[PDB]
Amino acid sequence: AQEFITIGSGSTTGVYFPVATGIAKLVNDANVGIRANARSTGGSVANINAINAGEFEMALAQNDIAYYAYQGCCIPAFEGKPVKTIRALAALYPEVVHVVARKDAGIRTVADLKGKRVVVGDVGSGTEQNARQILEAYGLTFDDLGQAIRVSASQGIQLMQDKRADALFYTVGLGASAIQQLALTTPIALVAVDLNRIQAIAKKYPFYVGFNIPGGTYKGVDVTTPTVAVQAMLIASERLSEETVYKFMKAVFGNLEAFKKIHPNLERFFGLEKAVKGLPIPLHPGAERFYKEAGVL
Ligand SMILES: N[C@@H](CCC(=O)O)C(=O)O
Repeated sequence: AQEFITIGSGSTTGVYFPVATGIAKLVNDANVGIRANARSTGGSVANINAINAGEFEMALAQNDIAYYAYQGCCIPAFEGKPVKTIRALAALYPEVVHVVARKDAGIRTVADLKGKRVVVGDVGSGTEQNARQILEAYGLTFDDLGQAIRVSASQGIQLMQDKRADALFYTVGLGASAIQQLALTTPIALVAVDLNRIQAIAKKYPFYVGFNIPGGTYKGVDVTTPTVAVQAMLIASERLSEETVYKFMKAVFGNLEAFKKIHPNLERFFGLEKAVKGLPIPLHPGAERFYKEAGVL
């Protein structure tokens, strides 16, 4: 318990939080000199800013946001100043853009969001970035919305449940508690996001891939949902030593069975081979060593 590691995540009812919490517990149980804890946050942007500032040693973040940060481009949060202090540890699972709408709000498509009260994501979230890009693909801006609300997942579904919001965006792994919870109490529907419309701007944002949310994933949503997704990644500060990261990797990913128990998305989508597939930023030296020894690299 000599070296402290705080892992930035997201809303407590998202997927980043339980994954980070599980990862922290697993590394702590390994007794390798690391004392880890997860911290709820606004998401990808907030997490990357925290790692750069030296506040967090690790964090979960979307591959697209990590790329923009490392390159100092593409989104207002990082344009003009690259964040070269972040390194990738592993690609984890697909993060799907969920566009949730109350059935009584007159919303069947993204275009219908015009004049509506929409939760666009949390402050410092990756979700907000995707929402802004997707809305533009449909000819809209936050100003065209009735209200552009930035709150946590728990606050967001509360607004939806009390009818103070009409729709909500959430770039998150399938099965997020926040969405499951909302589906059980409120009549909701998932709005589609056309990949082709997105493809029209794929040159600016190349990380989107087509993704179908299986019918029955959430209560009351029995039809499949055609949308888009990016990739969740575990990242770390370049400042962490190779030895520390290497020990961490063996304690967390070295125990694959234990790791997959952390969340259904890991059991369903995680694999060491895919963990190093199409990474947007450089792997941390400690992770490279782990993957080389595992035969993955
Ligand atoms: N990818 C989302 C967070 C999703 C989650 O918390 O599971 C974001 O960066 O805003």
